[PDB]
Amino acid sequence: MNLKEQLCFSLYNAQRQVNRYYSNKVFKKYNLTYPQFLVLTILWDESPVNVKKVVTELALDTGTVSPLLKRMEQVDLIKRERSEVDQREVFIHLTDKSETIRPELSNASDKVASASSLSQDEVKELNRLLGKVIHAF
Amino acid sequence: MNLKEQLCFSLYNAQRQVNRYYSNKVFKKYNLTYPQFLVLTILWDESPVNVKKVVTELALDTGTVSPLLKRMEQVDLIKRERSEVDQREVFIHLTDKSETIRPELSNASDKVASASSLSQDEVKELNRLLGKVIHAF
Repeated sequence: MNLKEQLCFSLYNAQRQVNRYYSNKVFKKYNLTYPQFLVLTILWDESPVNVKKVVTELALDTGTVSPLLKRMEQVDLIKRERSEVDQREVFIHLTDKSETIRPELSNASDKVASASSLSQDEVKELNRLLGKVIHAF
Repeated sequence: MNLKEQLCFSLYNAQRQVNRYYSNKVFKKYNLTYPQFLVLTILWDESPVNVKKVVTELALDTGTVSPLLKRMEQVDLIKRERSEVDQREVFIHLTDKSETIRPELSNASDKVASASSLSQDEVKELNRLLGKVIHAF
């Protein structure tokens, strides 16, 4: 069969590739992991943010979020803060270390698009199709 | 910003989702992992195959293949065979256990496409765009 025609292989590999790249080009210089990277991405866009947003923007399950963020805190990448008004609410803050990394990975979703000869219309459609895959369940 | 517009998030999540689904719907019934699944996918299409093909169809690095296949062997999912003609050549065979799973996951790349309301043309383009992302480096 044609595996280029196999979405299962296409998705797996696309992501796999993009992670591979970044893992070498940057992640190691700072000891990051793709998801951690995504979190910072969210934080670089929004100074302090509610943990619930991280859980939303990523395929996070129960008690998978808390751990991830705990690790990032241990490594001074983010600072967590629990509300005094409702103690089950938690916010996330950028740290200076994570503020530093900003210039290196903030442009990411495009270093990609450019390195993939993807047009403005193509990217919009890719994200569109991927969207369908995402909510597909 | 719009994260739906963020390829980085789109790719990550798409795959993440598709794996999530299958991990629950099937993988557990047999104790599989996405890549292992991909390998079987290749084997279901080709009775015995050269390990080099697995390394090719997946983003496999050095000594990442050997381990993966070793595990699959330990669990009677595949049977490895080393050539007597050139001892660094190795072939992979389906086992009865893995032959059994065939009906459950052989259709996969489409259970997906269908569950994602993706047309024949859309799928072709998704795979196409993803292709660009893949060789993007």
